[PDB]
Amino acid sequence: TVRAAGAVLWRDATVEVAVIHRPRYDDWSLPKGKLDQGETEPVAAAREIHEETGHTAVLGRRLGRVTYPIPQGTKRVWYWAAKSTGGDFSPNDEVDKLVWLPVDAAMDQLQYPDDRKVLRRFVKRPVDTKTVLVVRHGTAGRRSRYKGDDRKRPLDKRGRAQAEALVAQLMAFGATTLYAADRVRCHQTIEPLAQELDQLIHNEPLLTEEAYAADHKAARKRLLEIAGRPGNPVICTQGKVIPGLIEWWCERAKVRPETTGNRKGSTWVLSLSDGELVGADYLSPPDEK
Amino acid sequence: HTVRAAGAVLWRDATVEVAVIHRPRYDDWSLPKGKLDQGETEPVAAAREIHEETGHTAVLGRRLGRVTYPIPQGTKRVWYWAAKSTGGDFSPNDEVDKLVWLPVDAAMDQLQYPDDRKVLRRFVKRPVDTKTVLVVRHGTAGRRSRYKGDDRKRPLDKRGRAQAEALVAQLMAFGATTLYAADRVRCHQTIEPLAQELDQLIHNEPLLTEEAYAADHKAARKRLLEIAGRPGNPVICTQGKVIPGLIEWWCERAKVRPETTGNRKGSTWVLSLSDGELVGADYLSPPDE
Ligand SMILES: Nc1ncnc2c1ncn2[C@@H]1O[C@H](COP(=O)(O)OP(=O)(O)OP(=O)(O)O)[C@@H](O)[C@H]1O
Ligand SMILES: Nc1ncnc2c1ncn2[C@@H]1O[C@H](COP(=O)(O)OP(=O)(O)OP(=O)(O)O)[C@@H](O)[C@H]1O
Ligand SMILES: [Cl-]
Ligand SMILES: [Cl-]
Ligand SMILES: [Cl-]
Ligand SMILES: [Cl-]
Ligand SMILES: [Cl-]
Ligand SMILES: [Cl-]
Ligand SMILES: [Cl-]
Ligand SMILES: [F-]
Ligand SMILES: [F-]
Ligand SMILES: [F-]
Ligand SMILES: [F-]
Ligand SMILES: [F-]
Ligand SMILES: [F-]
Ligand SMILES: [Mg+2]
Ligand SMILES: [Mg+2]
Ligand SMILES: [Mg+2]
Ligand SMILES: [Mg+2]
Ligand SMILES: [Mg+2]
Ligand SMILES: [Mg+2]
Ligand SMILES: [Mg+2]
Ligand SMILES: [Mg+2]
Repeated sequence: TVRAAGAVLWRDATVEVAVIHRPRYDDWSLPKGKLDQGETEPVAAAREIHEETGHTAVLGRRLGRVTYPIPQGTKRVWYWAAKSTGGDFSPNDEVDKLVWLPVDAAMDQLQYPDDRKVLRRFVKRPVDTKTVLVVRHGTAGRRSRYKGDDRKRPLDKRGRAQAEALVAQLMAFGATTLYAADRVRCHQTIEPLAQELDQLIHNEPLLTEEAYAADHKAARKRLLEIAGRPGNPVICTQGKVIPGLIEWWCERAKVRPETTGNRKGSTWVLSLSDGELVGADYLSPPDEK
Repeated sequence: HTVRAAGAVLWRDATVEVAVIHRPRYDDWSLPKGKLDQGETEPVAAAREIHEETGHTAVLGRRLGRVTYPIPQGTKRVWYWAAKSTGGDFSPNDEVDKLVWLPVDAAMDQLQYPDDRKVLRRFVKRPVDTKTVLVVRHGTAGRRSRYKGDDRKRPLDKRGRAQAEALVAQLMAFGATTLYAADRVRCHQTIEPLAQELDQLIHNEPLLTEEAYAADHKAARKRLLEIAGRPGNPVICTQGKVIPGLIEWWCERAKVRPETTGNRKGSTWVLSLSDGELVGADYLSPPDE
C-alpha cells in the first residue's frame, strides 16, 4: 500500500556510497521516501535523494524492490543506482548525519538486511552506465474513430498529460537527446521534454511499425547507431516495434527484465556499460502503478 | 535396459544455421545430445550437453519429440529440443573435435543418422524463433483439511520444497525471465528458489487462483494472454484446477497437439509462441518423477 523509492547514491572515491542517519529510529540506511501525488518512482527517488542528502543525482540501473510491513499497511521501495552530480549535506528535517563509505564499510554500516541486499545488487554490475530510454507514445484515442490519416492521429487529453508527466521521469535519468518515429503521436509524447531541454526531436522513419515490419534489421541497426552516440537518448516509438527491439537486445546480452510491459506511455530504461547492455528496466506509464 | 538421453537442434540466425558435431569415438556427424545424469530432467540434460559439446550457451524452445535406437546395451531413448544459441564459441573437447554450422538443407546431408534427420524434419515444421511461457503447477503442500490457518497461507512440504529447488535448473534451461504466481503462498514458494537465483520479485496474480478461475475463467484467459504478450519469457505458477482448462483452451484455439500430458504438482507446460500464436505445448513431468 505505501509506495516509496530510493537509491544507492554513489560518487567516485573506487566508489563511495552515501549512508544516512535518521534520529527518529536512530538508524543507518539508504536515502528513500514516499511518492507524492502524481510522481512516479524515479521522480520520487531523485527528489528524496536531494531532500535527504543535498545531492543532485542522475539515476541509472534499477536495483529491485523491497517490501516490508508498516503501521499504514505495506511499504514498497524501488531502488536505483544514482550517481551524485554534486551538492552538500546539512542536517535537515529527516536526516542528521551522512557518511560516504566504500562498499565494504557501507555494508557494515547499513543495519537493515534489505538495504544490504540492494547494495549487493549495486556492486554486481557496472554503475557508471549510459542510458537509452525507449518510450511508447502516450494515449491517442482510437484508430476506428479518427477521421484522417492514422499516421497523424494525435495524443488525446490523457496522453498529453502523460507527455507532461514524462519530463520529470526522463530527466531523472539525465536524458540529453531526443528521437521519435515518424508519427505525430510519438513526437507529441516527447515535445514537452524537448521544450524542457530546448532540443530538437530527430525524426526516425526506420522505427515506425511499418518500416520495422518490412526491415526489422535496419531498425535494430539504427537503434545501435543511436545508442552509440554520446549522451542518453530518448527514443519514442509505437507498440509493435518495442517488444521486438527489447527482446532482441536482452537475449543478446542475457539481461532479464524484472518487470515487463508495453503500455502507452511506458518506458524501458536500458543501461549500457562500454556499449554492452547491463539492465533493462520497465517503467509503467506515469499515470498507472 | 533403456538409456535415457536428451539433446537439441542448436541453431542461430544466418535464414537459420544449425550445429552439426563430429565425434572421434565413432567418426560420426550428429546432433548434440547426451545421457541424463542422476536425478536430472531431460531439459536440464539437453542444456548441459549442448554447452559441454558445442561450447555454446543456449535457450531451449519447442520440444521435437523422441527417438529410440538400439545400442550394445539395449535401447537409447533421446528427447530433443530446438535450442537457440545465446553465445559462446566451440573448442575441441573430450567428446567433440569439430563443429560446423550449416543451413538446414546442408545439415540434412551432413547428418548421417536417420533419427537425427527425423528430428531436423520436426524442427523445420514450425517456427523456432519462439517466445516461451512456462506454466507451472505448485509443488506438494500437504492438504487443506490438516492445515489450521487460512488455506491461502498453506506452505510447501519438504518434498514440495525439493521440487521448487529442482525447478530452478528446469526453468532456466528455457530462458525464464519474468516471474508470476497466483495469490497463494504455495505458488509463490514454488518459484521462490528461482526468484533467489534470478534475484527478482514474483508478480502476484489474483485472477489466476482456482477460485478466481471458477468465477471468471475469461478473465484468467485474458490475463494469461496479457502476460504472454509482454517482452520476456514468463513463468506462471498456478493451481491444478486452472491449468488443464487454460492449456486445453489454448491448444484447441491454435490446433496444437501436445505429445505428452499430465497435471502433476511440480509439473511444467512449456508453451511456445510465434508472433503471439501457440506452436507447441510440451508437458514436463515434475522434476522428481
Ligand atoms: N529497509 C528496511 N527494512 C526493514 N525495516 C525498515 C527499513 N527501513 C525502515 N524500516 C523500519 O520500518 C519502520 C518505518 O520506517 P520507514 O523509513 O519505512 O518510514 P518513514 O519514516 O515514513 O520514512 P520514509 O519517508 O523515508 O519512507 C521503522 O520501524 C523502521 O525501522
Ligand atoms: N542418432 C543415432 N541413430 C542411430 N545410431 C546412433 C545414433 N547416435 C549414435 N548412434 C550409434 O549408437 C551407438 C551409441 O552411440 P551414442 O552416441 O548413442 O552413445 P554415447 O557414445 O554414449 O554418446 P552420448 O553420451 O552422446 O549419448 C554407437 O554405435 C553410435 O554410432
Ligand atoms: Cl495507438
Ligand atoms: Cl509513412
Ligand atoms: Cl506505422
Ligand atoms: Cl496501453
Ligand atoms: Cl494443494
Ligand atoms: Cl500431483
Ligand atoms: Cl493461438
Ligand atoms: F523520506
Ligand atoms: F517520504
Ligand atoms: F520524505
Ligand atoms: F554426450
Ligand atoms: F552423456
Ligand atoms: F556426455
Ligand atoms: Mg524523505
Ligand atoms: Mg519520507
Ligand atoms: Mg526517507
Ligand atoms: Mg518524503
Ligand atoms: Mg555423453
Ligand atoms: Mg556429451
Ligand atoms: Mg553426446
Ligand atoms: Mg554426458
